[PDB]
Amino acid sequence: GKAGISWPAQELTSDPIAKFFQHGSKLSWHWNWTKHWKGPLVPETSDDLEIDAEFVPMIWSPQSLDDGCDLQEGWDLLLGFNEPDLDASHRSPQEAADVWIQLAQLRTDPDNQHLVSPAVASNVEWLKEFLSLIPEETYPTYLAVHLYTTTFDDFVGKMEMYHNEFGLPIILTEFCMQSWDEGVPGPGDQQQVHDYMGQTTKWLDETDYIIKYCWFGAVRDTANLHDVHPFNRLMDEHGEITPLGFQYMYGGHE
Ligand SMILES: [K+]
Repeated sequence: GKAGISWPAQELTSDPIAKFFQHGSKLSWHWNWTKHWKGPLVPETSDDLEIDAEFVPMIWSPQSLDDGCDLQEGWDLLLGFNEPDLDASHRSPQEAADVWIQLAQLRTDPDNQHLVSPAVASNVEWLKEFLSLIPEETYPTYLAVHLYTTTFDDFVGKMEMYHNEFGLPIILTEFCMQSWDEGVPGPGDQQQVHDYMGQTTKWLDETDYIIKYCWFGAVRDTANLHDVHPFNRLMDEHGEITPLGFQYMYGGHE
């Protein structure tokens, strides 16, 4: 399946997400905005924790390349900088393109490793300029996308814009039922979020240029929602899977 889990490294331990990949789960991957899920970057994770799923590391910002920590061994995909367009660690497209040359060196085994673009918060021009400035031999295979909207029609139009603008297959690393437009109201009730997840996951499973996707909302601490509506939660304050989490983990849609 295409469906993954995001987990904030602010939680300090990867243990709580093991239960998303238990008997019957349809979820196939996970990421955490950083290099590894067991190690100094998630330092409280139990030594013996096993997560039977693909981990996708991220180079969060230019500084992460110099942090002296290692990428999760055996990675297949590497994600570029998180929301470098936001004032995320803010860079110009040229500052990002220069650091990209150093990041792209991590692809030492190019038959079994592929690079994914930086994901912008919103600035499509930022990403167009970035991709035009990097050397062609470093061009990412996949586009990373963050899409926060509240209606299925708007979701599909924006996904189609990213596909049409950039012409790469897509890894949707962050989505849920939330608009950062302030004239756009957040979900009215919990049911609307179940409905949104059903519609979006069916469309994403049926669209061949969607390689992977990842709902935003597996967290324990409310702080780690970053003002996302708590109706988007896949996990509660105690580390237990919510009804929305159950829907997601068992395939999102019939
Ligand atoms: K690999």
